[PDB]
Amino acid sequence: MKYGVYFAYWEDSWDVDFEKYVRKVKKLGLDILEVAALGLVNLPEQKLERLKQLAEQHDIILTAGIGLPKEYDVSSTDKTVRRNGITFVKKVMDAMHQAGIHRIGGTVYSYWPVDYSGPFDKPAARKHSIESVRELAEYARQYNITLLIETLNRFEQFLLNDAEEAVAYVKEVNKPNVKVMLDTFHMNIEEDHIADAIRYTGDHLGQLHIGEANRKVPGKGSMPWTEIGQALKDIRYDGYVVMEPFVKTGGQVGRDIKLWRDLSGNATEEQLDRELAESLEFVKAAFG
Repeated sequence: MKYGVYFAYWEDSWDVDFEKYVRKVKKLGLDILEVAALGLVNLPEQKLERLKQLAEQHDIILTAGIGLPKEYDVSSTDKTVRRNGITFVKKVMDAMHQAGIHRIGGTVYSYWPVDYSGPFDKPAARKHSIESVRELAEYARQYNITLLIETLNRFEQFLLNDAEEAVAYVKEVNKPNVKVMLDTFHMNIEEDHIADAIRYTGDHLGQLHIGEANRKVPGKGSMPWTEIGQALKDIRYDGYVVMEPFVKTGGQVGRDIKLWRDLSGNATEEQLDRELAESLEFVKAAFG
């Protein structure tokens, strides 16, 4: 298994420089850095190449996270919006290729965060989503890119809220480079039992995001880490485990995560480094 962290752990916005995090993640003994697709898509070619070279130099695997905004809703019944979203994701994949990034995960199949103030049509959004994802899966092939379909809690999305819906959705898409991404934060809200959801997903599981129920670093909460560790052994998961802790309130990241109090005790960059190092040791012990 390979362990990583989302750069956003340390930041207040999605669109920042990533180069610093490649060295840092290697220093901390991690295998993977996950960066925001948003911070790649208009990055100059010079900087996409520099990022690729830094990852090679440090032997770090780079992955990309995305939440498509309303304007790029690939699940929209509005054809103009749908096509705008597809074009935007193709552009994201063009940039991914130059940075040497092969995996894109998150809400790449609809928009995030969902706005429930207006009405929606789950059935119609779903079939548009599947056709959009098949087309993006086909475009991805030329770059050996894999799409990771994130299962989200009801408050952030309406399409895929549990492992059952996500597995059914991905089976129907029926593409080898389209897999399910599970997330302890989201599973904690929607599943009867977190370990059983992982077991159910089995061969469909392309990536696991991990954090506590309130998105603190593993070890600070009551997530059943040993059971999760056992479930991953049960499906012989040899894939990527990416820590996705959010403990900072006030920024664009704070607002989109909806964190309205500090959970870091005003932790400095250095303090967040040490806690993540301890968290990683804890998770690896918990996973054997």
